[PDB]
Amino acid sequence: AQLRQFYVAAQGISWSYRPEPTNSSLNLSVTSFKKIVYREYEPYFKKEKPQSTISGLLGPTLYAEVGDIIKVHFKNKADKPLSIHPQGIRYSKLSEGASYLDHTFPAEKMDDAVAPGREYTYEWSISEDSGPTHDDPPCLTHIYYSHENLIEDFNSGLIGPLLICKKGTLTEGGTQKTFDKQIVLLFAVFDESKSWSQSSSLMYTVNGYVNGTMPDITVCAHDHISWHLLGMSSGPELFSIHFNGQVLEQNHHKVSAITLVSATSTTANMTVGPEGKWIISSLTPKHLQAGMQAYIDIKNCPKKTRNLKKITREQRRHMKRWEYFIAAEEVIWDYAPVIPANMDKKYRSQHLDNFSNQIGKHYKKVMYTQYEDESFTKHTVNPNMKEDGILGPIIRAQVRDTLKIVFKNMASRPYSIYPHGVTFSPYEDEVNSSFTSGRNNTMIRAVQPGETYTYKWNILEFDEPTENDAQCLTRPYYSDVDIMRDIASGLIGLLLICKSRSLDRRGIQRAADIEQQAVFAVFDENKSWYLEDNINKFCENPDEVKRDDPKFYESNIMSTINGYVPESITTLGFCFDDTVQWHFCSVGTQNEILTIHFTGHSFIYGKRHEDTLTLFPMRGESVTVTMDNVGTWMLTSMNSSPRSKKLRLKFRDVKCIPDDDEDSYEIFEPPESTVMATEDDYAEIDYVPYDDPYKTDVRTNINSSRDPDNIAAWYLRSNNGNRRNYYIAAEEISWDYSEFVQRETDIEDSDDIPEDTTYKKVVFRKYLDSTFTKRDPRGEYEEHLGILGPIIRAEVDDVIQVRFKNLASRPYSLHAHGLSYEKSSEGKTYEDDSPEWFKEDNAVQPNSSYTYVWHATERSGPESPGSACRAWAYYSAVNPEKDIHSGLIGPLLICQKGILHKDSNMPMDMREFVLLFMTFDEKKSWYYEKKSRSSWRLTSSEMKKSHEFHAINGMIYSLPGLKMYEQEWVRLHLLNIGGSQDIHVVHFHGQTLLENGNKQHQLGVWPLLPGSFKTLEMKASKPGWWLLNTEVGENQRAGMQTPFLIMDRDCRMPMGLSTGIISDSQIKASEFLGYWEPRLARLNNGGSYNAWSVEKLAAEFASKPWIQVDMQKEVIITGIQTQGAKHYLKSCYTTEFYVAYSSNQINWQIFKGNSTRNVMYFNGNSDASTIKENQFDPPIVARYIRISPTRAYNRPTLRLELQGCEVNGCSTPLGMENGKIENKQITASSFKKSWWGDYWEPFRARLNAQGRVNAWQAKANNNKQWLEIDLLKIKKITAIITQGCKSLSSEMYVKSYTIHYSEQGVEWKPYRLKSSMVDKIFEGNTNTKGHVKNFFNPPIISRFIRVIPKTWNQSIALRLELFGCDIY
Ligand SMILES: *[C@@H]1O[C@H](CO)[C@@H](O)[C@H](O)[C@H]1NC(C)=O
Ligand SMILES: *[C@@H]1O[C@H](CO)[C@@H](O)[C@H](O)[C@H]1NC(C)=O
Ligand SMILES: *[C@@H]1O[C@H](CO)[C@@H](O)[C@H](O)[C@H]1NC(C)=O
Ligand SMILES: *[C@@H]1O[C@H](CO)[C@@H](O)[C@H](O)[C@H]1NC(C)=O
Repeated sequence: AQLRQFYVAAQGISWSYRPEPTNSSLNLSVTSFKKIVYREYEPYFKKEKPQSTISGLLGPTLYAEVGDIIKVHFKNKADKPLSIHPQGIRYSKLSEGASYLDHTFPAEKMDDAVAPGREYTYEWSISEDSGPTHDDPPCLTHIYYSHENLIEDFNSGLIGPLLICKKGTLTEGGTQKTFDKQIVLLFAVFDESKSWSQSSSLMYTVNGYVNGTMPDITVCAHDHISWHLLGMSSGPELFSIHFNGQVLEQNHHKVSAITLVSATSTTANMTVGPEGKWIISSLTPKHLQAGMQAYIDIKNCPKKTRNLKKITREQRRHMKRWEYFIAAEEVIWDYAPVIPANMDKKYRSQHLDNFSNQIGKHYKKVMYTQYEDESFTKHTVNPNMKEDGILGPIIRAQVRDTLKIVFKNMASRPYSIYPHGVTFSPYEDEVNSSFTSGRNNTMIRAVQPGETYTYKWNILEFDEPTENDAQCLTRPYYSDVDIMRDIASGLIGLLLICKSRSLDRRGIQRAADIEQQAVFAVFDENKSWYLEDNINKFCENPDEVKRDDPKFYESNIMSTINGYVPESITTLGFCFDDTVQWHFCSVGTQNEILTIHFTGHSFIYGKRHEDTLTLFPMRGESVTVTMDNVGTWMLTSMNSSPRSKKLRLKFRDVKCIPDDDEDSYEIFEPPESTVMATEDDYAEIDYVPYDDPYKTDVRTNINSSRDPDNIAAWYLRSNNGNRRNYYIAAEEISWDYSEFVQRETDIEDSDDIPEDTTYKKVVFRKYLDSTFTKRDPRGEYEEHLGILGPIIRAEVDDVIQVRFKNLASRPYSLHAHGLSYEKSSEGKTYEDDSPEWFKEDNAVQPNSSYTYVWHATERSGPESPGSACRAWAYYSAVNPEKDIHSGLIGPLLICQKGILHKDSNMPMDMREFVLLFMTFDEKKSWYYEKKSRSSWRLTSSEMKKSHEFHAINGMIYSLPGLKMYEQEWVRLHLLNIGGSQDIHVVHFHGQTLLENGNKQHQLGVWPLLPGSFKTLEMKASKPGWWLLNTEVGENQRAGMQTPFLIMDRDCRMPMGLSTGIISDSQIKASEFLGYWEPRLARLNNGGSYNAWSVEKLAAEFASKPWIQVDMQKEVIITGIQTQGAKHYLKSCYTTEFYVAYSSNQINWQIFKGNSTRNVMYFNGNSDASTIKENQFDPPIVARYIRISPTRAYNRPTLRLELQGCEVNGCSTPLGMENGKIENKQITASSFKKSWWGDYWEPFRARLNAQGRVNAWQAKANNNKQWLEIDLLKIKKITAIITQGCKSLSSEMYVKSYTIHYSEQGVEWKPYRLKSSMVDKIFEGNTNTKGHVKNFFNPPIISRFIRVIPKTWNQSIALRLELFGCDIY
C-alpha cells in the first residue's frame, strides 16, 4: 500500500537515431534533430538518473500495483505546454491530463496544459477494478503520452511505458520476483515531418534507433524473460513482431509472432534457449523493407548458476525420426489452370508462350518437391495433390519428435529454407552448421545447383500447442536470402505442429476431413527473380524490362489460393456431419490484412464460433468447420477492395447417408469410422452417393410453394418454440453527419460546414404491422443508434422469421451472419447452381416484401460461462460495399435463454450500447450524384475523398444517448463491418474494458480487427463528461470523439416543487378549472386547494390540458412522484399519463422507453393520499417538462414532484442528510442553552429534521458567529442549500450569509467574486420550511467550510446541506 512518487520532466535533446551515444564529434544523420522527451530524475530534481543502454527515447516506466497511489511531479522544461495522460487508469478530472470541453471549472483545467517552467502533480489511485485478474499476466502494460497535441507530441518523442502489476509481485526496484529479467520494447514509427522541427522523415525505429542498430540485449542461458511490447504510430500502422527461433506465451496461446496495432501494448512469457544470438524483426513487408530490428544475445553465463533442470523424457515411445526429403526443383507453373492441367507439373512445358489463355503463362517458379530416396534419382512421390498448387510438401511434426531435411537445388539461383515458427523449440546448438549466418544463428548455406546438405530440427516437451488451442498449429517455412522476391518466387511452404499423438506420418484422425492447405498467396511477378527470361523472351515485344507499368505491375501480380486463381478452382465437397480441418496463411506481399467469411457455417475459435477470421501477413491460423447446412456455399474475403477481391472457394454440403458403398475417393475423402492406417475431378460423382440437396431437402419442400410457417415447422421440433416476428423495411432519408456539432458540443474540424452534411442515403426502419402502414418510432434506448438499423434480438434455439419490405428505388436484400438458414433465406447471389425457387431471396424488388426464416442455434449463442449476449450483424447483400456504405446495416443480437422479456425482447440485466466504428466512403455509396464537382484542388481537399466521415454511429462528434450511471456494468457491442486495412483501437477516457468469458481478461484499450464483433463489459468510474475515441491520433483529430456522460449513482433528489426551489412563476398549464391553479400543483403535500384539475377528459386522444415545469437550466431528471388530491369524501387522481420533455419550447418529444406501445403510459396512482413513484429508464436531459393525463377517476387532479441530479458535475449529498457526516465532524462557535429547550447543539443542522428540531442557534446573536463543516479529507463542494428552522411559535431564519473556507483550518480564505476583498453576500430564505439553493461559480475545493450569518431576522437558525463528490 506504499505511495510511489516519481519525478519526470520533458526536456530537449539532440537525437540522431544513430546507435551511438558518443562515437565521434561529426554526425551524419537521417533527417531528424532536436526532439523532446521526458526522463526520470532523482528526488527533488537534483540530477538525471542514468538511462539504460536500450531505452533511447522510451520514457521511464511508472510501475505500480493495485492499492498504490502514485504521484508524478511534472516540472515541464521544454519550451511548449505539455502534460501526461495515462491509458488504463481510473484517473479523475484533475489528473486526466486531457484538454477538451468537459464543462469543468477553471480549477480543474490546470492538468490539461502546464506552462513551461511551472510545476504540477498527477495523482492516479489504483484500485482493484483497474488491475489484473486471474488468468492474466502478473503485470499489465500501458503507454502514457502527452494529450495536449497527440499529432505533434508523439512524433517529437514523449512516450513512456506504464506497468500496473498484481499484489506482492513487484519488488522495490520495479522488477517482478518470478521473472529473472523484464525488457521493455517500443516499436514506434517516428515522423519528423509532423514534429517541432519539420524535417522530411519516415524512419521506422525500435526504441529510439533506426536501421536495426539498437545495442544488443544480453541475457543468460535458459532464462525466464517477461516482455513488454509497445507499439505506437501517429497514423494507422500495424506491427507484426516475430521472435526468430523463440516461442512466447501470450494470452494463454503459445505463438511465435506477436501482432500489435498502433498505440497498444502487450506482455508475454519467453523461455530462452541455450546459446547463440538471435534476431527479432517485423513480418509486415513495408516494415521488413526498413530495418526495425533488435538483436537478443544469449550467452552461457558461468556465474548464472544454471539449475541443469534437464526437464525431458527421452524414451523411445512417442518419437520417430520421420525423414523428409524436400529437394527443391525449378519448374514452370500456371497460375491459372485454364485447360485441365492436374497432378502438379510432372509434364513441364506444354506451353503456348502466352501469359494469358492456355498454358504458356510460364511463371517460372521454384517450388519444393518431395522425394523418397537418398540420391533423389527418381521423383518417387506423386500423391493425389491436385488443388494443392505452389506449396512445399506439408511436414507433420508431433511433440517430442525430431526430423531430417535434405535439399538438392535443381534451379540456377541459390536458395535455402527457413523454418518459420518451426525452430520454435531451442534450436540444437552448432559449431560449424551455422553456415556463415552473419552472427544471427540463421542456417542458410544458400545451396548451389548440384549441392546437397542436411538440416536438423527437433522439439522439447514445452510446445506451441496449448490446452486452449487447436489440435494442430500452422506455421509456414520459406527462404531467407531474399524474402520479397522468393515469396514472389515458388519458395513457399506450410507445416503443422500437431499435438495429437496418433499421426504416425499417416494421418491425424481419419474422421475429420483434411482440406489442409488454403493459402492466400500473392505472387508479384514484377518482383520475380526470373523476370528477365519470363517477361521478355516469350512475348511479341522487344527486349526491355518495362517495369513502369500502364498495367504490367498490376497485371503480372496475381492473387491465388494455393497457387491457383480462384476463378478456375473447382468447387469443393464435404458431406453431412463431417469435420473439416482448414489451415490458412497470408504470405503474399500485400502489406494489408485479410479477412475471410464462411456463408452458412461457423468455426470453433478458442471456445467461440466466430464465423469470420482475419489473417495477418506471414502468420498461420488453423480452424475446424463442421458441416451442418446442406447445399452449396463458399468461402470469401470480406475486404472486397477493388484490388484483390475475387478470392472465393465454393464448397458443397450433402447428406452422405449411403454408407454401404465402400469406394470412397482417397484424398478429398468421405471418411469412414474405422481408421485403416496404424480444375476438375473434384466435387463430382463417384464421391459417396451425394443426394441432390435441391430436390431432397427435408427442411424445405419444393413440391408446394414456399411458406415461412412450413420451413419453421421443422426448425421448431423441440419445446423451445418462441417464434419472433420482425417487420422491417428499407427507406431513403436525408441523413445528418455533423448537425449535432455544428456550433455546440465537441470541437469540429468541418468548420462552417462547407457542405450541408445532408447526404441522401437508405436506412433500415422497423415497423409493427405486416401492412407497413404505421411506423414504430425510435425511443430513447435507440437514440444512440443513429444510422444503424433496428436491433433484431432473439434467444437461443429460437426462430426469427423477419418480413422485409423494400421501399427504396433499388433492389436490396438481407443477409445475417452466424445464424443458420437455408439457401431459400439468404441475401448473397453467387453461382450456386440453385433453381429459380431458391433465387427469390437474392434480390428484393421495390414495392415487394420477402420473409426470411433464420434459425438461431447453439453455434450462434454466447459461451457457457461467458457473457450473457453476443452480437452479429445483418446487412444488404446485393452488393455489400455499396450497401453497408449508403447506410444499410444493423445489429443482430442473440442471447441465452431466460434473458429477454416475452412481449418486448429487451434484456433487463444490463445496458447495451451498440457502436459501429466504421467510416463511410460516400463515393462508394449510391446516390453519389456529383454536380459542379471536381472544384477541389488536391486529391485530399474535400471530405468526399479526403475525409470519409470517421464516425461512431454516423455522427463525427457528440453522438447522443450515451448515458450510464457510475459503478454500473454496461455491455458494449463493438462492431466493425467489412472494412479494409483499418483497425480501430477503442479507448474510453477514465474507463477500463473487461473481456468476459472463460478467461476473464482485463484490458485498457481494445484493438478492433475488421469483421470482428467483440462484446465487452465496462464499469463506469466517476461522473462527468468523458471522451470516447479511437486511440489513433490522425483519425481522432477529425472525428470519433463522442463525449459520453456518466451520471451520479444517487440521482434521486427533489428537483423542487416541494422545497420551494422552483419559483411560483415557473409553472403553467393549458387549461383551468377555477381556483385550481397550476401554482398549487407543484406542492407535494399541504394546502386546502392543493393541486391542479380540469373539467373533463378528452376522447379522440389525450389532447389533455398539460402542465409545464421550468428549470432555467438543463438538469437530469430520473423520475416523478405523482399523487392525487382528495378533499371532503371526494377523491381524484390521474390513473394514466405520458410525459414529454424538451430543452426549449419548440421541439417536444414524447417519452417511450421499454414500452410495447407507441409511447409510454405510466401506470399512475391507484388511490389518493399515497405517493406513487415512477422511474424513467434512461434519464432524460431537458429544461421544460410537460406531463399530460390520459385517464383518471372522476375529474383528473394531479400533484407532481421531480427527482434527478444536476448534469455535467457532481451533485450528490456529501452528507448532512444520511449518517455519512458524523456528529463529531462539524461544529460551531456558540450554542443556545435553555432548560426547557435542552441543548441547541451543533451537528443537528440537517436537511430535514422534526420534533425538537435543532437547526442552529447562538447564545449571543451578534455578527461574529459561524457554523463549521469538517470533512475528513479535501472535497469538492458545489452547492449549499439553507432552510431555516421550525416556527416554534416564532419565525427564525437567515437573510444573508458569507463563506470562508480553508484546508488547514487556520488560513480561512474568504470566498468572493473578483471585485475586491469583501465577502460575497449570499441569498437567504424567507420561508420557514422553504429551501433556497445557492450555487458556487468556482466550486470550493477544500476541507473546512465556514458559513457566517451576516444578516439575520431573529435568533440565527440554519439547516444547511452540502453537495459534491470526492476529488480523487
Ligand atoms: C508464463 O509461463 C509460465 C510457465 O511457462 C506459466 O505458468 C504462466 O501462466 C505464464 N504466464 C504468466 C506468468 O503470465
Ligand atoms: C534504413 O532506414 C531507412 C528509414 O529510416 C530505410 O529507408 C532504409 O531502407 C533502411 N536501410 C536499409 C538498408 O534497408
Ligand atoms: C412503389 O409504390 C409507390 C406507391 O406507394 C410508387 O409511388 C412508387 O413509384 C413505386 N415504385 C418505387 C420504386 O418506389
Ligand atoms: C421493462 O418492461 C417490462 C415489460 O414491458 C417490465 O416488466 C420491466 O420491469 C421493465 N423494466 C424496467 C427497468 O422498467
